[PDB]
Amino acid sequence: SSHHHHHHGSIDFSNAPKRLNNKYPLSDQKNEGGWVLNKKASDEFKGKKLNEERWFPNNPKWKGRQPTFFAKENTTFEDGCCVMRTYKPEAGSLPEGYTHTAGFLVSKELFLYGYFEARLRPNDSPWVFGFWMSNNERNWWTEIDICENCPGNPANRHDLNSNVHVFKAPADKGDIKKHINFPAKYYIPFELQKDFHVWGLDWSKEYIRLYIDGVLYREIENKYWHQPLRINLNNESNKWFGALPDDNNMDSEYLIDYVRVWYKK
Ligand SMILES: [Ca+2]
Repeated sequence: SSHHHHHHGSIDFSNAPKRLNNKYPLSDQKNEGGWVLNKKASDEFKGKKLNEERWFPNNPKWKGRQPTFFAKENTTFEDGCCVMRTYKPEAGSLPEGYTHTAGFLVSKELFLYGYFEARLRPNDSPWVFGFWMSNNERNWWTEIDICENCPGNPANRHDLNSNVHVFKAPADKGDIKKHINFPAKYYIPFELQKDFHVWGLDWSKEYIRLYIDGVLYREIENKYWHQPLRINLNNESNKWFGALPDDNNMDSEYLIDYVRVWYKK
């Protein structure tokens, strides 16, 4: 697989949609899609505390990819953002194989189709930042990686990654016995970590459509992704991105301004 090197194309932002309102998707500000805001699941992240009726404060099903262990204390709320930090606790404090901590939130709600959007300021540190959706339930396990990137590794500053996975699917839902995925990366003309950007997903029975700052950059025929999914926000380690801890570069912040969810009227 060539996706460590291959930019399929570049993404042009000269005609990118202007922000007109905070009521509809950035890629559809005039609401041609007939969207309705999901007020249960959407979060503007105001205040100083997690809404723990809406979110789990860590990941109950995954401790983390070594060497980074998900912890509740790494996620705080400041100036209208969820803020995720990375720490190195004292030696011996974490379970075997783990040396650093990162934050993780999982939605208590499950979703099937709709528009999903998050405004994100990446951490400038060698941890992947993630806004993605997944579910592992009754031997059906699928995942949509709206945003899985690590510009905090300077070699990756101009990459925009995307992927979708089927880890397993029963006979009547795709019949997948071996993990399959479909990664694709694109060139972006700015360094991803410098500013907030808006990731969008228009997920329908027919297509997965992915948007960056309102610009469509990938379309996927929706063959397999018909399973309800939870929303995940987190930092993690991943050797593939060169996303391994750096004790001299771990003081950055992953900022989530909002998560917005819409359904069809
Ligand atoms: Ca906010």
